[PDB]
Amino acid sequence: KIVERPEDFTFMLESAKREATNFFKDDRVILERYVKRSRHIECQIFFDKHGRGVFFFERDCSVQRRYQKVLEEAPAPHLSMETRQ
Amino acid sequence: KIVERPEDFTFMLESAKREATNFFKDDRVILERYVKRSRHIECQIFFDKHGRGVFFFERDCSVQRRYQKVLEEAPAPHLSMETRQ
Repeated sequence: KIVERPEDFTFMLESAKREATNFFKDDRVILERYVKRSRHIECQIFFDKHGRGVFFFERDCSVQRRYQKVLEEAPAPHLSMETRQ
Repeated sequence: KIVERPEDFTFMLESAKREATNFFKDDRVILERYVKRSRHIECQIFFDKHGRGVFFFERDCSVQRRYQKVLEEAPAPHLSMETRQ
């Protein structure tokens, strides 16, 4: 129900119980954090066999259709240096 | 009342009317955007008299006591390059 508002106690249980109808499946319910927006990041890394390595620069794969990569950018635009670190 | 929740119509008017009590002043009320957090920024600039100039780097003055400057940092840490531009 896109219930991003905390202090919700009379609608979440009603929503779950109406979900259980016609979609009983297993009565077990799992709770997680809900994120409104999503942008994919993927840093690169490298390691020898003598205990020494160094991470490469980040990357972005926001654009993808049907789980197929389309176009990507190695420098994640709008990414603070400190974060990169 | 720190009313950051939109779709508020039965509490904002009650809050304003209870504010008017013992603090009538003028009945005119002004509405603005409310920001939860504040951090001060101040960019520098330079201009000749022959129509040509160039902005210097940003700055930060977050730390101040009783409107008195205490400690400041020219490179605003955690500031994306694009924003600087």
